[PDB]
Amino acid sequence: EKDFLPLYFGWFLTKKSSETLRKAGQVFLEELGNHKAFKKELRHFEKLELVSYFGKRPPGVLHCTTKFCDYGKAAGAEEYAQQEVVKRSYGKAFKLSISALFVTPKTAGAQVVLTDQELQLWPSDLDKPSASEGLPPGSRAHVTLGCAADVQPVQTGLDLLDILQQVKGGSQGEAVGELPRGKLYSLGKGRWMLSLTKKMEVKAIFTGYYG
Ligand SMILES: Nc1ncnc2c1ncn2[C@@H]1O[C@H](CO)[C@@H](O)[C@H]1OP(=O)(O)S
Ligand SMILES: [Cl-]
Repeated sequence: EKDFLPLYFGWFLTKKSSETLRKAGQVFLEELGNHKAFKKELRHFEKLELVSYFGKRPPGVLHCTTKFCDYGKAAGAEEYAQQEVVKRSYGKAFKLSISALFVTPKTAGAQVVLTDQELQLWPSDLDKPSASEGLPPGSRAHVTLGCAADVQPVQTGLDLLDILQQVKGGSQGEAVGELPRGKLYSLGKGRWMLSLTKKMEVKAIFTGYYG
């Protein structure tokens, strides 16, 4: 008999923070979908309700996933789960810093900027890691807000990596506009980023989800 691991580890936002971020995300999607610059790109295909477009949303509490384990069937699962830092941090409260919200034609999410301590909990063996894309470790860290109907797991992280590639190289450009919470950037190809004037800090508990 082998101990059967979680579906995935991550930081699970407290009820309060989760609700707070969920609303922020919804307002962002509502505001963005109504923004002149977005509609203009959109009509470059009327008005699209982004909340409906990104219809597959996390049903339970929002979270920032570290290692997907699939109960042990995922590669590197047992190795990740038996890490000292993971055991020590299990059930521990953290604050996750959210610096931006983004959308693409596939996903809507929040960019997480992990601390070095929290970075110790970040998987060392992701299938498509930041390092493979010239970005610092843990840059893929995120809270998914919503996904298009046929968008599979993990896409949100990949999408963030791609967006962070656009800002790194400089493709950020001038803000095309501004929403109450910050400056809005068009990265082209349906990619949009709201750079928060004030970083959002969410309380979350690091633990394992079993489904
Ligand atoms: N390879 C993967 N397969 C499934 N989920 C993954 C994988 N990698 C990371 N995840 C994450 O595990 C959670 C539940 O699936 C989700 O949060 C996945 O990432 P998300 O961007 O939120 S869709
Ligand atoms: Cl990464």
